[PDB]
Amino acid sequence: MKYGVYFAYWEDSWDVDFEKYVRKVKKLGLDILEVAALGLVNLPEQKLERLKQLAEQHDIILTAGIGLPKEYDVSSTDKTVRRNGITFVKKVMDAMHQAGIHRIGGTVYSYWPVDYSGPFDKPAARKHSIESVRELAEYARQYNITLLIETLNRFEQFLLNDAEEAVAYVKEVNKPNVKVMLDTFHMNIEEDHIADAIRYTGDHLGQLHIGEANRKVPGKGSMPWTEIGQALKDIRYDGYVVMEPFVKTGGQVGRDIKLWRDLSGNATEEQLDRELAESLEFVKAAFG
Repeated sequence: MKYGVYFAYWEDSWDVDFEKYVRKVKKLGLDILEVAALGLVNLPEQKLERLKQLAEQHDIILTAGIGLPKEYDVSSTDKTVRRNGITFVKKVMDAMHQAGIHRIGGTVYSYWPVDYSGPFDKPAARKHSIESVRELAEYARQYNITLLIETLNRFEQFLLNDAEEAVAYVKEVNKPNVKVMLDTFHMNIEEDHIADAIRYTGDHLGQLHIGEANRKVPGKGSMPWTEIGQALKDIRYDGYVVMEPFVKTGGQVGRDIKLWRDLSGNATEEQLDRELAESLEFVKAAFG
């Protein structure tokens, strides 16, 4: 298994420089850095190449996270919006290729965060989503890119809220480079039992995001880490485990995560480094 962290752990916005995090993640003994697709898509070619070279130099695997905004809703019944979203994701994949990034995960199949103030049509959004994802899966092939379909809690999305819906959705898409991404934060809200959801997903599981129920670093909460560790052994998961802790309130990241109090005790960059190092040791012990 390979362990990583989302750069956003340390930041207040999605669109920042990533180069610093490649060295840092290697220093901390991690295998993977996950960066925001948003911070790649208009990055100059010079900087996409520099990022690729830094990852090679440090032997770090780079992955990309995305939440498509309303304007790029690939699940929209509005054809103009749908096509705008597809074009935007193709552009994201063009940039991914130059940075040497092969995996894109998150809400790449609809928009995030969902706005429930207006009405929606789950059935119609779903079939548009599947056709959009098949087309993006086909475009991805030329770059050996894999799409990771994130299962989200009801408050952030309406399409895929549990492992059952996500597995059914991905089976129907029926593409080898389209897999399910599970997330302890989201599973904690929607599943009867977190370990059983992982077991159910089995061969469909392309990536696991991990954090506590309130998105603190593993070890600070009551997530059943040993059971999760056992479930991953049960499906012989040899894939990527990416820590996705959010403990900072006030920024664009704070607002989109909806964190309205500090959970870091005003932790400095250095303090967040040490806690993540301890968290990683804890998770690896918990996973054997």
